[PDB]
Amino acid sequence: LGQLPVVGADGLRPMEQYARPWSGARGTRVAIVVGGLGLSQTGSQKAIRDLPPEVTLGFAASGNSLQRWMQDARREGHEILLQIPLEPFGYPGTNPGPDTLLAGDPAKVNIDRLHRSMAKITNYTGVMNYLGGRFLAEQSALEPVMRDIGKRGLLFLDDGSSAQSLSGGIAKAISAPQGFADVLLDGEVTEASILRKLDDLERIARRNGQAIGVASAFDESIAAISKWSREAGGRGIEIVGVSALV
Repeated sequence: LGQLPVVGADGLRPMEQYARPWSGARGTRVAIVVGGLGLSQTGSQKAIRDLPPEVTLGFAASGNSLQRWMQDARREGHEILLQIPLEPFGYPGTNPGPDTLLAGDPAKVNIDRLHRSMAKITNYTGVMNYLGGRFLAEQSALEPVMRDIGKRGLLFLDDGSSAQSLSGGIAKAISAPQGFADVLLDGEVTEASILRKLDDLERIARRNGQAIGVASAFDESIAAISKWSREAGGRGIEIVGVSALV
């Protein structure tokens, strides 16, 4: 903790070392990421209290008590991702914070910002974008970032909120482990909507063999996701960590 993730001398990657184990058996698999941990203290407490350990947790780099929520999550057995603030379209009106990676800045300034976020927690398998509408569409901005992440043995989860995102193509070009979320579960934060989106997730997972859903740690999201993930096994669905799928 306080250090940057690296591939070990033996070649072991963070994405292997901190992966949540799963059955290994054939069948439909689903990963669900609930992000935003560290932003609300009561919201983070509820997330840890209520979600089963199979739910992957995204930690906000700008969050507070990150070490506390890190230790609680890993104690319960959750796989963890680090959320990296990236430049949205509404910048600087919409500002995620001082460590936000910016499309126009040179590679070394963004890599320093990335490294500052990376050092705030440990034992995560990969990174995911927070926002990044502007950033993800810019090859010259995204490529050095994805190369740094890729070389440290981390996976990159793109939340899919930008259709113009270049992370899939860049990752193929550099051989980095990457995945797109299939479903945003809580674009509308109501019980009825989240249940419909969880049905979408199941449908896509059953057809493709696997799928990834993403949500934030809103009270309605936590309650709906906790209940659904606990009941998923009865319908031949194993909930696995993101690393198992990417």
